[PDB]
Amino acid sequence: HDNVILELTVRNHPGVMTHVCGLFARRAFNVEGILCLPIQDSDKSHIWLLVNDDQRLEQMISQIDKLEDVVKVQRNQSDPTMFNKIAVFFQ
Amino acid sequence: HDNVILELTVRNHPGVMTHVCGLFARRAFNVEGILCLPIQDSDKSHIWLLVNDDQRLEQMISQIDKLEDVVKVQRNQSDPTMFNKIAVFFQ
Ligand SMILES: CC[C@H](C)[C@H](N)C(=O)O
Ligand SMILES: CC[C@H](C)[C@H](N)C(=O)O
Ligand SMILES: [Co+2]
Ligand SMILES: [Co+2]
Repeated sequence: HDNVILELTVRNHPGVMTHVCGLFARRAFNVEGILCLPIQDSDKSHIWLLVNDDQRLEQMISQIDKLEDVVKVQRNQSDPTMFNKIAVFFQ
Repeated sequence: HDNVILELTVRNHPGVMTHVCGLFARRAFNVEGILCLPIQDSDKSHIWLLVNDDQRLEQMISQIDKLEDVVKVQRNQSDPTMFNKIAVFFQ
C-alpha cells in the first residue's frame, strides 16, 4: 500500500531521535507514525517509523545507516499495520 | 514513580518531531519512549513522550509550548503505563 515501516536499532543515547528525524525534516519529508521502545536488559532501543513509500526513501535509509548511534535500519521487516493496531487503544 | 508522560498536540507538519526532541537533545536529556499518531480527520497529531521525572522538565515544557506547530503540551494526563502495555506486543 501507500506506506512503509522502517525499523531501526539504535543506541539509547540522548539526541539520536533528533538526528534520525532531522534527515527527514531537512527534506520536508513527513513522518506519519512513530513508536520508540527501549530493548530490555540492553543499551539499545527500537525505532519504528511509518513513512510514505518513496523513491527518496532508499537514499535516506543510506543516510540513516551512516548515522551516529544507529546500528541497523530495516525496511518492511516489521508489522505493516502496527500503527493501526495501536490506534485502537490510543487516539 | 520514576517517569512522566508528556502528551503533545502538534501540527502534522515535517520537522516538528525534530524540534521537539532537539530541546531534550540540546541538554543531553534522554527520551525513554515515544508514541506518535495522527489524529483522525484532522491536520494534527498526538505525541506521547516517556521521560524521567525531572526538575528541568517544568522549564522544558515551557520551551515545548513556545515551539512552532505545537498547540498543546500536557504533563501526566495520559496513561502512565501506556508504554509497558505496548511493550507486550512490540519489543
Ligand atoms: C512525529 C511526526 C510529526 C507529527 C511530523 N509528521 C514530523 O515529521 O515531524
Ligand atoms: C527515541 C529515543 C532515543 C532512543 C533516545 N533515548 C533519545 O533521546 O533520542
Ligand atoms: Co552516543
Ligand atoms: Co509548519
